[PDB]
Amino acid sequence: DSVPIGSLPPVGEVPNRMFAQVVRSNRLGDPIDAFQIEQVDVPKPGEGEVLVAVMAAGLNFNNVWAARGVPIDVIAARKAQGSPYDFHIGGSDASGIVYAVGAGVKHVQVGDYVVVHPGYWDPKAPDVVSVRDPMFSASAQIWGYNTNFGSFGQFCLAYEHQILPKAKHLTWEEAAAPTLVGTTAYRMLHGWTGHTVEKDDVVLVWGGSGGLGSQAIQIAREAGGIPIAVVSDAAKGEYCKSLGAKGYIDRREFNHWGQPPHWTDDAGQKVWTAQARAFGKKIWDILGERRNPRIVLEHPGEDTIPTSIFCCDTGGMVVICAGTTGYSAVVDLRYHWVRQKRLQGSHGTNTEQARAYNDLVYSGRIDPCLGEVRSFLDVGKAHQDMMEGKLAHGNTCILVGAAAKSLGKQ
Amino acid sequence: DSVPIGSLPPVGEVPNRMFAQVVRSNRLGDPIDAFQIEQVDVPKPGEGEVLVAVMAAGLNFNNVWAARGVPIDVIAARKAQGSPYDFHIGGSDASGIVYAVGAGVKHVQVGDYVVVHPGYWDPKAPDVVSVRDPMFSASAQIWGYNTNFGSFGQFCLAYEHQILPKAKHLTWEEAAAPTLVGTTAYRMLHGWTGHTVEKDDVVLVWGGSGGLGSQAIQIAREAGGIPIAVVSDAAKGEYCKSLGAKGYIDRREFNHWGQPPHWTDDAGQKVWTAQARAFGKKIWDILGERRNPRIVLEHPGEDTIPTSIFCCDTGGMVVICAGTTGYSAVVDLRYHWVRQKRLQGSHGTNTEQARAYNDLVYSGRIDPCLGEVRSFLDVGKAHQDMMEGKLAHGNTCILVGAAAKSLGKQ
Ligand code: NA
Repeated sequence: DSVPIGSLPPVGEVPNRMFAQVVRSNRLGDPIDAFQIEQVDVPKPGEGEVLVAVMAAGLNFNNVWAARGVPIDVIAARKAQGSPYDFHIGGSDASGIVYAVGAGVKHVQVGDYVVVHPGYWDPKAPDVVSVRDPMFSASAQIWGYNTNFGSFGQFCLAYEHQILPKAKHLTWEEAAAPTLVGTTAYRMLHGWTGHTVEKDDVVLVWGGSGGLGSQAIQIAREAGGIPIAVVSDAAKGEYCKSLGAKGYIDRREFNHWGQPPHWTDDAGQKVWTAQARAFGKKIWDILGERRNPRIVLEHPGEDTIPTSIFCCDTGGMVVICAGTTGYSAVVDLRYHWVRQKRLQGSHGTNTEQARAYNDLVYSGRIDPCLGEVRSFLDVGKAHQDMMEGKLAHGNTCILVGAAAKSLGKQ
Repeated sequence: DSVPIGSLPPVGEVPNRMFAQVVRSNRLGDPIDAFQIEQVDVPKPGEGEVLVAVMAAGLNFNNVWAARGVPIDVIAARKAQGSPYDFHIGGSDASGIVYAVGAGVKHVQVGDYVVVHPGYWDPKAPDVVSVRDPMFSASAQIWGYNTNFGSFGQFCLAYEHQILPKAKHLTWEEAAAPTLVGTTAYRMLHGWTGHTVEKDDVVLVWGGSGGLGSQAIQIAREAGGIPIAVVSDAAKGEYCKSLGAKGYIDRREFNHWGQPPHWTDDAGQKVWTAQARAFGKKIWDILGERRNPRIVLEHPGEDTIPTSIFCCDTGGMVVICAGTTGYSAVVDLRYHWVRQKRLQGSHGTNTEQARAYNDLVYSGRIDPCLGEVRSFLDVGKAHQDMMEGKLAHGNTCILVGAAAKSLGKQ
């Protein structure tokens, strides 16, 4: 039989059923309405799979998208691919304890204390065991968003390659907080040959105090880069400085955000460029010298890309993993072509990148930036809070199998 | 004093004055009006400079821009940087004979039969030591457009690093035809670590029958790539196949060209996607299999970039070296970010790339695609014809020091 939340059977004993915070197609909408607790069967691991008892789960805006069914209903998408399930168990971040392994799992063991990286693909696909990068495979996707059986169940299912050793000095909730956003940032900063962060490179980080940005600042700093954070208030600015940013830029000081004027609109271009230059000058002011960012860590998309493209150094890279302000990103070729800049899409993580990121966490070089811990019961409200901009600063987590806060250190 | 066009002094004897097809600021406008023949003082080569007697000169659209003063007048622009000259001698492609060398020239000698690559920068600038590539330096620019003393004078001036050995099996006019566009295309296809043409890569080449496109097709084929040419009519298409394109696509079959609808415009995006999809299927048809181009060789810019970004393979690169239809390039982040695509600006060439490209010419692996030969007297009319619909497929040249056609083979 199932067990209560905040408890588990003996290690390696798996119940038939589990509790999960579930979405169904018939209740898509706001998170408060779309999420409901249900009991479902615990899945059995197949070849190469690992069943993890979730001790804590991290929250992400991807769960707001899955709850709303925008841009897609994930359930309907998987049904079109042959899935029998009519529910979605999200959650893309977890810490916990391995409770079962399938055939061919020769490294990970029952009882291991682990975290889960989000880079999901079929380990047995031809393109995965060959092509450039497993994240380019046909099967590549984000665990717990594109896949079912994520961290909002008492037990989650992942492939072996997603399993990482849990940092010993972190609690369950601390360890559950950063991996999705941290590995995403790590691939962005270290994954694109020709434009990886080097010592003394200036790195412009949008949304510096958010989950992605706070990991990016730390990763850049550990690489010997000089991070500059863009933020929405002074407190967030000082938070970013405390994580290693040399300084911050307050976005509210500018009003040019959005799609730029067409290149033929001379009057509009004059006004837009004066704003962009002023933004660039604040970078110079923080550095104490006229240097441009070699790497720009993007994610706002439509409203910021024009500034990113403009400020990026000659021969530099704007790398982007979302479009939170919209997807119609205008690239002015008079900057992008003549000064030979790179606009790089980046998504997920491969295993080498995830392990390298996790090694920084494990060694105590990176802070997981846990802001806020909620109960399993509050997944819907917590994502409602997220959508309404109301979460405390910091990555947010829920307890699942953990009986209380501040457990799990070794 | 000066010698006639179609003649030279003995090798190494430099006259005081030379004929040139010159633009002046008081006559900017259409090429037919802007270019006029004048005599000017032959420049004295300074440190690191080489004076080349021009035997033939290649034509390029950059000369139409210079004639018009778009985006700026190059004469006024150089005067603001300290230049004394009130005239512009364009021409960014030359074959000829070295007639003089300045101080500190190491390898190039008087009498050498040469061609000139377009990658111009100050060899004694710090950054040309400390930037990652000399084309990223502050002084990096295009010879004969951004610089004076190009190939439309009887003698032209270049830095030593621009000098290449002229292919022995080519005439003066053949050898003068391809270097600007060929080296540009070489840098695009081989110069961007992470996304260089590999055996069996599909390569989509815009404007296939043009100078750049016809070199790109051949470069891609030499690297074991599979080129697909976009063209404006059937004959251009067949021309592209004879250079090694597996097949061609006629752009006039397609009414979606231009800036795309905004991402929130549902109905606009259905129609736009249907055409982009059909464009994609033409690729697959030519290939006989459902594969996407790993590399897209761009330059039309504004009107084609949405299609390029859409068709580009997961993890692939769209590389762009102009914006002939305009500069406001809209990148849909739903393709670009999620399928991890690269949009790479590229401009000019470094010396390693230029030599590698020229090696292909020298060894007879690449055709310079000489389409038409005109007289020095007709620079203005030839660029007028270029600006209008006229001029043949591939590359046009003029004779300068060569007394007649088909000379210069060794
Ligand atoms: Na020129």
